[PDB]
Amino acid sequence: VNSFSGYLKLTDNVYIKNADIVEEAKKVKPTVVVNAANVYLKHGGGVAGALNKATNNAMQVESDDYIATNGPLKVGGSCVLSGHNLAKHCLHVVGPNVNKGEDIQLLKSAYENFNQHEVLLAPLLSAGIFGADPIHSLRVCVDTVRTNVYLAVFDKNLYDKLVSSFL
Ligand SMILES: Cc1c[nH]c2ncc(C(=O)N(C)c3nnn[nH]3)cc12
Repeated sequence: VNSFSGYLKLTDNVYIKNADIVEEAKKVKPTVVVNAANVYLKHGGGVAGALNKATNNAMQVESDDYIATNGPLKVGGSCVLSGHNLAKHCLHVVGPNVNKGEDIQLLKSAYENFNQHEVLLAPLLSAGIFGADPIHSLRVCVDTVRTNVYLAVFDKNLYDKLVSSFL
C-alpha cells in the first residue's frame, strides 16, 4: 500500500491521473519524482521549469554543480539528484526532443531508467514541449517500465484522450 490517490489503473504496474506533478509531488512526497530533463539540466520550461520553480531554483543550483563536475547527460540517460522539498530524490530523465530532431527510438531507453526504482511519480517522457505523441509515450511507458509508475498528466483534455484511446 502507498499514498497515491485517485489514479486510474491501466496495467499491473502503471497508473494515471489528471494532476499537476508539482502539486502531486508536494502532497505525496514520493521517494522518486521524475523530471523531464534535457542533457544540460537546464530547467527552463515544461515540467522541468515547473519543478525547478517549486524548489525556489535549488534544483537548478544543484544541477549546475552536477554538470560542472560530470558534463552533460546522454539522450535516453538519467541521473539521480535531490528531490528538494518535492520528493526524496529527483530522477532527471532525458527523453528525445522531437523539436531537436532526436531519434524517438531513444524513448524506450529513457523509460528503462525507471526500472531502477521500485515506485515513481512521473510525467510522460518526451510529451509536451518535447514534441512527441503522448499516446505513443504512454504506450512505450507501459511496454517498458516494470516497476510501479504513477503518471501525472497536467492537461485534462489530453488525459481523457489518453484514457479513452488506451489499449
Ligand atoms: C508544465 C507542467 C507542470 N506540471 C506538469 N505536470 C505534468 C505535465 C505532463 O507530464 N503531461 C504529460 C501533460 N499535461 N498536460 N499536457 N501535458 C506537465 C506539467
